[PDB]
Amino acid sequence: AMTSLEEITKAIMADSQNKVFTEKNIEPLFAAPKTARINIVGQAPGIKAQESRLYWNDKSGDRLREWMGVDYDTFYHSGYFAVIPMDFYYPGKGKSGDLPPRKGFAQKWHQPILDLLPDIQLTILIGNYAQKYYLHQKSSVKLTDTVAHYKKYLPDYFPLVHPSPRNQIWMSRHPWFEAQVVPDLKKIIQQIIQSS
Repeated sequence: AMTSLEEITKAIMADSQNKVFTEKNIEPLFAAPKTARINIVGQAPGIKAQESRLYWNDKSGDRLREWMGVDYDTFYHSGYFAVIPMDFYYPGKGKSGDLPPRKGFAQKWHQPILDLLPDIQLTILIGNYAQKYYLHQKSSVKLTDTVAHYKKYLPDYFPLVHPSPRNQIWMSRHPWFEAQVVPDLKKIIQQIIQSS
């Protein structure tokens, strides 16, 4: 049934939810190498990732790799990273940036994909949509609170804020993120990459 990545991809494409995308030759975008040990869950691709078929290949991603303590080559080519965001399609242009990931999309497709990733040791939850879903939180739970007590969700999950330029002021107001949280992220990732 839903037991290979190709079968899952075909099912996503066939879902009437995605008919506009399928009729424009836009496939769902997700990175699920069977060797993956770390799953990064963010929001959704923008138009540029929709075209490149790569996540994080931008300044935001450069900052995230710096946080994680991995270089560009290791991130894209080690085979240890999965990227399975809350929507696999670009949701469209809103007033400030992209519109949000579509409600109900992860509920459909994430688990069958994760069932084909047996080596995942850590799932990194970037931003509100990813955290509220995987941590089963009401929308009124505060992002800053979740990240400040990140150890609550370990070993399975590590919540982060987005490595966006707009968050630079947030980081200045919360130096404990760069001082304590990010160093522990690096430590945990190194143990996982060196593991087995």
